[PDB]
Amino acid sequence: GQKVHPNGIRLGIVKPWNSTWFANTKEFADNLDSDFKVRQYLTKELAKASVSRIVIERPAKSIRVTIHTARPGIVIGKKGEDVEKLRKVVADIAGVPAQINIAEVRKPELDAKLVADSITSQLERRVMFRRAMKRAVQNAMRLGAKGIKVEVSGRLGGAEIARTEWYREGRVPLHTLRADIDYNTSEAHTTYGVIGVKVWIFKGEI
RNA sequence: AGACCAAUGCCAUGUACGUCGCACUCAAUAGUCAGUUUUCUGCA
Repeated sequence: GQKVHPNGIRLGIVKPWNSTWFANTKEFADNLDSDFKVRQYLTKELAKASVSRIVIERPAKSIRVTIHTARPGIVIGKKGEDVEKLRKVVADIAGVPAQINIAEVRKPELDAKLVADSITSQLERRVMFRRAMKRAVQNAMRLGAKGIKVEVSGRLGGAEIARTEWYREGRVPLHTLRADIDYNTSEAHTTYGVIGVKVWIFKGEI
């Protein structure tokens, strides 16, 4: 087990943080756990909506949750009853007056959360993994994407030993720190157990 | 160059490699008949 998380080593360099509140030591743990609850809830209740990121920020006793998603229409719905329902329950969880926004992730096959969730969904619909991976690399390289690597792992095809079998195309410069590597990871709970899907997407060199 | 260095339970090893798709709507040509009599009308 030996590679650094390629989001974490780029946190001040190119990648931003998904939480951008300041807090002293008295409320740092409380704000942090409140963020675990709103991302847990808001991740479970938008499983069909293809959600990429949820960014929390707290401007002066009020949360401001931004849902980067690929299907904004299914998040908002017929006149946005679903949004006001979500800020009602996020205001229930965080205990502050909640705002909520939706940022449309166009080009959803270049986002690693959406790619890993895609391949994970296909693996738990019992399709063969080489199609899922290989289709994901092809259609991601089709639109921009100066590199992509996907990597499934663990008891693939229902075996009794676990393999990995990664694929990559293009250039994925993972030790370069100015590389805009969009990396994310999902787990596929199949009837044989968990299958881990990692995906790195190299977008640009700065 | 050219001292000395002995041995290393029992098994089965594997899953596993067989491939795809697209579409679409605009125009001619119902019905309308007739219209007193003439005439100067700048000039070189």
